[PDB]
Amino acid sequence: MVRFLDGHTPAYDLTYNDVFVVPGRSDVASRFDVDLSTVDGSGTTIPVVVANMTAVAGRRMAETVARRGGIVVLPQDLPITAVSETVDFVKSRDLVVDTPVTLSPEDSVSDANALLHKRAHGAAVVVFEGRPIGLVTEANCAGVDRFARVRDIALSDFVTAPVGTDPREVFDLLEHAPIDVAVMTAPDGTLAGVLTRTGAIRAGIYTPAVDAKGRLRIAAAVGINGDVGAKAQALAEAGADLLVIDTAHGHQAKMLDAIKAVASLDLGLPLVAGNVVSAEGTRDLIEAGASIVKVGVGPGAMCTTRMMTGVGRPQFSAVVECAAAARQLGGHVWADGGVRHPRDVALALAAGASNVMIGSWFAGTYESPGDLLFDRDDRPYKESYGMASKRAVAARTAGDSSFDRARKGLFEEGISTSRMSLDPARGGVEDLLDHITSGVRSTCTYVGAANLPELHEKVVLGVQSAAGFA
Amino acid sequence: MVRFLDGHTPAYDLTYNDVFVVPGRSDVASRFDVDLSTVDGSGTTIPVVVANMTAVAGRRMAETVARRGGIVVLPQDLPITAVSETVDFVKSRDLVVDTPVTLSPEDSVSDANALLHKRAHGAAVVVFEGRPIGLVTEANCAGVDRFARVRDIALSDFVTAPVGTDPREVFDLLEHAPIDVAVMTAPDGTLAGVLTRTGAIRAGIYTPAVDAKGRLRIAAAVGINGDVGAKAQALAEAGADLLVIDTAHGHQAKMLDAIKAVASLDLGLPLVAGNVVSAEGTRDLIEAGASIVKVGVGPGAMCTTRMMTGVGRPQFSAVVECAAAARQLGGHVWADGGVRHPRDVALALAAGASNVMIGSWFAGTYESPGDLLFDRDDRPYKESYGMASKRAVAARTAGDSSFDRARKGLFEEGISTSRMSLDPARGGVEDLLDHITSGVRSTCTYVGAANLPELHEKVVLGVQSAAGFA
Amino acid sequence: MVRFLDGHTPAYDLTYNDVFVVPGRSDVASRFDVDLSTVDGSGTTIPVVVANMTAVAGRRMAETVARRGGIVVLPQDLPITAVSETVDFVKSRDLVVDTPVTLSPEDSVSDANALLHKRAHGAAVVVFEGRPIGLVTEANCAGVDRFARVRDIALSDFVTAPVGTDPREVFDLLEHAPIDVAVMTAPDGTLAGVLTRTGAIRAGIYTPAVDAKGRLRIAAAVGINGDVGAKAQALAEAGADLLVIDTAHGHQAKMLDAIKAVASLDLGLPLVAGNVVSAEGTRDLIEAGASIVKVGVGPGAMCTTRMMTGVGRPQFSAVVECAAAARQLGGHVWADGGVRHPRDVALALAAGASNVMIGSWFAGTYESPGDLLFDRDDRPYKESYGMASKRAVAARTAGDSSFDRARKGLFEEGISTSRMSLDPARGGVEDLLDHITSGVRSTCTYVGAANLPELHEKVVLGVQSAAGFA
Amino acid sequence: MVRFLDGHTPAYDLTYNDVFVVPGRSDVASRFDVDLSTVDGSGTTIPVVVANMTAVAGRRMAETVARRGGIVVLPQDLPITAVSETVDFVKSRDLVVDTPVTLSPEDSVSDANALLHKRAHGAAVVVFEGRPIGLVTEANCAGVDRFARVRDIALSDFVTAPVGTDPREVFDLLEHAPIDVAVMTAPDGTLAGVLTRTGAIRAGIYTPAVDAKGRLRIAAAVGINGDVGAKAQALAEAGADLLVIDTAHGHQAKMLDAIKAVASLDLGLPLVAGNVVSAEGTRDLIEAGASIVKVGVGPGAMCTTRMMTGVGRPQFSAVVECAAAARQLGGHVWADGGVRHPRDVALALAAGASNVMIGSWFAGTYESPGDLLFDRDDRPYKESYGMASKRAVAARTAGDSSFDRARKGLFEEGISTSRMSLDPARGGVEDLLDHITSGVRSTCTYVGAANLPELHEKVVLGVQSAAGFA
Repeated sequence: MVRFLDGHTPAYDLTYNDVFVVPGRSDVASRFDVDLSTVDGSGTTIPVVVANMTAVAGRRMAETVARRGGIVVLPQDLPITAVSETVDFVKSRDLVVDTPVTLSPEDSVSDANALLHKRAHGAAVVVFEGRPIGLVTEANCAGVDRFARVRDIALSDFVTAPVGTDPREVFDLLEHAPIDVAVMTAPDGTLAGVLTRTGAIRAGIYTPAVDAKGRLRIAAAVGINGDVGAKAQALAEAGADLLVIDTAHGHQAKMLDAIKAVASLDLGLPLVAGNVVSAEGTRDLIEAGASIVKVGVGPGAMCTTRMMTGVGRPQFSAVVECAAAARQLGGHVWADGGVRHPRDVALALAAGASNVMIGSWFAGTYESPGDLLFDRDDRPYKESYGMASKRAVAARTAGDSSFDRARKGLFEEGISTSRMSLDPARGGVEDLLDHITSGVRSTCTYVGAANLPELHEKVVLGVQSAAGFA
Repeated sequence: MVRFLDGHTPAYDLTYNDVFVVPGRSDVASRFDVDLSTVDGSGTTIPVVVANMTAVAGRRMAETVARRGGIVVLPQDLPITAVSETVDFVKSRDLVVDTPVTLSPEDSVSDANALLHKRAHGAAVVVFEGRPIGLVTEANCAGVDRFARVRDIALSDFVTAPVGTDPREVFDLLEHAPIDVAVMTAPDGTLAGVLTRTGAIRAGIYTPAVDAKGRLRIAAAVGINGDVGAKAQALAEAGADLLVIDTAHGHQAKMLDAIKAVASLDLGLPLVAGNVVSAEGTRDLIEAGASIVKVGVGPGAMCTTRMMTGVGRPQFSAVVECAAAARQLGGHVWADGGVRHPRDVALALAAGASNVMIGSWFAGTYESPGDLLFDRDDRPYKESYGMASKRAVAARTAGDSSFDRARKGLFEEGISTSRMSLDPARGGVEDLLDHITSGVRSTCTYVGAANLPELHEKVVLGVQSAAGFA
Repeated sequence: MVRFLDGHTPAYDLTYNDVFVVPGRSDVASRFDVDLSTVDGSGTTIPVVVANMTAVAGRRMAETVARRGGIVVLPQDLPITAVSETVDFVKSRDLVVDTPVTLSPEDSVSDANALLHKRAHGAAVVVFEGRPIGLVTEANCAGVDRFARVRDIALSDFVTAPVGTDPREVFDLLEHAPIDVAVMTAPDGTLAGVLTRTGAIRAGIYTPAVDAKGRLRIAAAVGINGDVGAKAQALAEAGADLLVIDTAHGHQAKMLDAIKAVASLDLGLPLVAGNVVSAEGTRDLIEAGASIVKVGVGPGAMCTTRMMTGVGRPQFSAVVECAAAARQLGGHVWADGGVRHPRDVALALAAGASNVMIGSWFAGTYESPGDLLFDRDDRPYKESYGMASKRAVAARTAGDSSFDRARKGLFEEGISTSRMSLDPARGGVEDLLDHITSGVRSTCTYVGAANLPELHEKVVLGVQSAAGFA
Repeated sequence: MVRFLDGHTPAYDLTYNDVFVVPGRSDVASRFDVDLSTVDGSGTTIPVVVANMTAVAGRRMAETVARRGGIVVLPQDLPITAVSETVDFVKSRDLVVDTPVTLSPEDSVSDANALLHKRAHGAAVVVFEGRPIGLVTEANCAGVDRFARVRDIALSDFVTAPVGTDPREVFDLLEHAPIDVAVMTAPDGTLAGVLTRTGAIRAGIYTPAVDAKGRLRIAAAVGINGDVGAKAQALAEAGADLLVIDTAHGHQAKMLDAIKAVASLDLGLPLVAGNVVSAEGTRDLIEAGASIVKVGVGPGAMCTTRMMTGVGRPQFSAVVECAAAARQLGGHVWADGGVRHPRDVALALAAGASNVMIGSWFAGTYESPGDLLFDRDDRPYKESYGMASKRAVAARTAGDSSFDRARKGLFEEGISTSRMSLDPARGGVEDLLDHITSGVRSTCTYVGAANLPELHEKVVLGVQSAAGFA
């Protein structure tokens, strides 16, 4: 139970802007002494979970996030064949070495430039008959003709190492190298992958989230319509480690029926359901058979949902109430409030959530499946909720005649596309993960907690007026 | 009675920004299962009522809103002959087929272009000896000389159908048509009207608001000065289905006298009176003989009325108090707070109002009586409270000498003209009605209410601080 | 005592933005039935008092405000000879006819143009041997050479009338006149003054504030330093009807001594003292012998005083407390909070103040003593707290050596000059008085009060959160 | 204990924007009757203390602030030799005459121009064989060739006086001088220093803060890592009058150990420790042996610390609680909230703090160690937290291998450089000190306190809503 300062008993619900953490006595000497592992059974070693948004949940996203201890949920409308392919690709990745962008010496320079932005490494490795022959950077290919080929651009001077060497040794090798990328190769000499100098440190900081067979974890979502049981069984057979039953309004008859149908199969996977913002809804979802309840409905005071309907709840009070209700029954809750700062993750963990769902914030990253765009000032940006609308209408395309599609489409708003600018200092999602984990670790050291359960047990909170925001 | 979360007992009055709806358990599968019909005796099938503003309350407005289940109140100062003409025109319209813009082949192309914007259809039908001969669109007439005529512009290729055919068939016919407008014709072959492809769906979604004789409903307002009884009797004889006695300050001796005078005639129509913001005023207006009390005085914290006088009340608390007071006596209340988002309509219905009055928001539509204007960036806009001031001074023109007109005009502010921009995606008022009804239906599904009485009975509300708006 | 809605008991002090008036039952048919006369013994017929600011308190200001029922306080540092001259000039004015700008036919056209802006009439009357010979307008003199004279510009076609004729007749005469100014002349035929067509109505609306001898009233301020008794006696002998002892911090030993010294003389005039924001200070000032207590210290949350020192109080709570304390002893209070909207005057009167002090708001008027300036966009503006600083340092100039002047001047901020733009529709102060009185009368009709005592006795107030300002 | 108005019991923590001071009865005739001396044993005569920030804590800063009664804390990472040199330089300065910028006649004019901005005097004195030969101003050197020398620019007409003359006489001598700088010289005729005409008044207003030997006071900071005892002993031997043990999070085991280690040496100096925001932390720090507790953690609602971690406390409530806790044990507290207006200093003193720490606000001054920069509009500005980052990484440079430096540097944000513009009217820090002391003295006169203890004993405070900030 979250403790509050004496006399702090507001007559209203609290947002993240209404509360602050009071520093306690702390024995935690450094941020590295803090263990961020979660206990909700999701197997993540960091509290960050990536939302099942088409503009965010890519295969590159899944690999990169799972390697650092997070987990990514695949969108519900992805075809089962694509789901199986993505799961196999993710579970075939290495736990330490990142999968690089690779190029044959015959591809156009323009295609190489376009593919260069698909990863945070900033350099591609040219491959010939399965062997690496040179590196190519942005500045190298940028100064050549539009119709030039890769062959006469790559430079053969690059650092290389066998797989399995100590990442500290890779860091030492790259100290004076002109390029921050070392190529790791199998003992057969075939291309195995690349390590960035920062990646060697990250491999020591972050523990990968792996299943019982030592492969990277991944999750998949299901809709509340159709044969939910068959879809859940198919996804479980495809190798998904966790299932999310997602709808805009949990705590309705269809969700209870879907949760019962999925639980009857006894797949043995953790089952996530949401969203709800009340203790009664959390109790109903847990009794129906869900193990984890996803929390959050119309969180913002000026969000689309609340401006359309007036329905919602401030995130902090909802998370507190739902976490208390779930812990009463031995369940766990996920915060799905639309995190935008590390403060939100820290406060959600303090309120009692076991994990935090991050959505459009990760859209503005290289590893997101969307293509890179440039503004008038050539600043890189990506469109959140852009082409993904097609997938939504795909769920309508399988439905009835165009008459019913237009009838259902009458009471629907236009696409809420958003310009997510990429941070030049934090273009890669690993930088955002570093930012968030740094904030959480600092919060734990301020409270004096060695782990998240201690953070929830020992935190003290106070309430501030709006006048401090003037 | 509206229920509030435990401990939510503020020491102040609440606006729409101070409250939110908490989702309950819901059996409502879809938004189409929700019945939006009102019980206040006004006969509307949607809670939307259009305010008696000269810049909004047109005959096109009345027809279009009444066809979709709303109702429009005519301004108080309209002459009785114009009132009778408008009532006859509205009650001669068809319940399904919309009245199109029509042109003879001899009118100038410029006049056709000017008239094209008077409806949301975007195309006019050329008529000769009562028969349709072709369609004309914006792009067709835009590419021709300023002095060209309609004759040599119209194209004879258009879809046509007899009146009374299934709107689904009209939708099917228009699927591959180059123009989204089908011409419906009487069996005699004379022009009967047009259906837009969206109109065919809307005719299945919305039930028209009709009187006992099956004609579209309309209402008219009366002032509190002069012979109120004679004016009310004249308007009732003209065929108005509902009477609104309107003044800026209800709960005064003149309003009580006027309500008594109108009720003494026993016209049998519902009688609306306002505005008041207190339970005592609602009780007085109901006891005087009013059936419906219109609520709202200086709603906004920075409105003209409150900046001039400091008089007003936040809309939510006023609506709650007045609705409780009226339901104690078996009356009903209308919310006249100046709706700007569907959230306001939903919250007004939750507070206990039976209907909602919408004013200047509908000014920026094609069907509004004002003429279209274009900004420097050629964006379409209309002037709210523009030429309508003349009508106001018309009430002064019938009065005393210019000396008294200037004396009374000394303590009066200038005209509060406003630039209401037209939404390119929602240029027609039917799009705004779709927006509002979508918001209300979503609110009902979130609460789990099949109808508005259930919405008022089952809603749960919470209070938020201002800090969430930072 | 101000009544509040049930449960409205805030744990903080209230500003004007925190409160609203709730409309009561009202028998007041029209705004003209409301009597705005004050009972504090100041003799004003409207609650407006003009602050003793050098940039505002001019002789034109005093005449124009006193004619409409207000009163103006002369600055404390004005020399006694100038005070006597201004008092004689004000008390020699006519109660109905305004003193016009007059020109001899030999003055330069440029000087005529410069003097034209000194009054709201917009036209000057050329005088020769004490007789009027023609009118001159802005547009007439604007189209002529920079060195032209008045003689060959004036037009002899103007409306004229004897003094004492009914203002309604003057209104009738001016109805079709090309110029809105009628020249009133004594029976000897000498120039007596002018009436603007609006002035004829204002003369029927507003009752002038006159002393026992039927001359216009005026007040003068004294400082708390030096021989306060001698200065007060000199000002009383000069004919000032009311004395204001003013300092930035009332409720200090020097103020008590000064009030005792002035009261010992038994001049028989009302005595104003301030400022204080506490009941204890009001009691002390009244017991010392003051009849009226001026209320307000650092009213704004971001004013200079509060940003410098953190000292102040919200205006509404201070006025309520001080008015209650003063009425306990039979005194009265003046609100000196820096009015900027008519809402502030209405709320100050509702809280219990008998009069309201208006300062820099009136600076942006023609009748203010400052000269007209024009921005880059040629918009007219005036500098509040501009040259007046000299007068302040004049109080330092009479003091000690330049060493002490610099020593005292070390702990002083720079001049807080402000750009007060003139409203094109309200360039004259009479328009601002009309605005304020219209707001107050509307408030009285909403409450249902025929006079200010009834307004204080019957008003009901509520409290709103800050969320309504989002 | 701070007293609050009746009924003011908020359910939240208060910032400086939430509270105001209510004027009491006051016998303090003038601001000069107020004694600003502190009782915390730091020996300052004004409550201003300068933070140990590299961008602020310079030797010029230390001299100028100590001469006016303040004190400056040297950064923790400054080498001990530089600390000793700075302490000797500060303790060799004169108590009245300021150390001028001096130039030999052979230096380039460009170097003279660059050095001219290092002091607020605005003029340099050319020295030859230890004797003054002329003055040089900005305008003089600005109109000459880029390669010109000082020799042929200096003007020999300057005012001179022997050291020890009455500052009033120096003021009199400078009254009609063309240059506001008088050169004070030893009886041997060698250059001793300069007095600005304002400095002569300031020398009478401000009493210098001096140790038992009559030399200017200075303080030095220590880190919580390494051998804290050895560093403290070295700094005490170097002549530092006060020691500050500083870390971002006080109330942790390492701080308790460091305080115990420093107190065991029994150096006899006052010991400052922070930061904490709770009474428990203050009690722990005092019991460990600290004499003064520095208060403030994440003060702003949108500061970097709170946006990263959600950890902090509003400054007012924290200062009140910590001051009460410390006075219970006979300690004192310093407010380290990031002062930006004199209101903050006054409110911190009212809450119960004995001194106030001022940081980046003083960065935008001539005496700050940073170099002057000019914006596009040639406005002078300085970079707060610019090159100082190097010093931080210097603490990392002495550490482990580059691997550990990068590992620790992963969880660190970029430099928070800020553009601190220099006020043209307040370019020198003495002007800012005058501003702050004027605000504090005005607060004391409003409360009616002759000294800071009376200010804390007699102040009355009220609480305001956020609505006043609209």
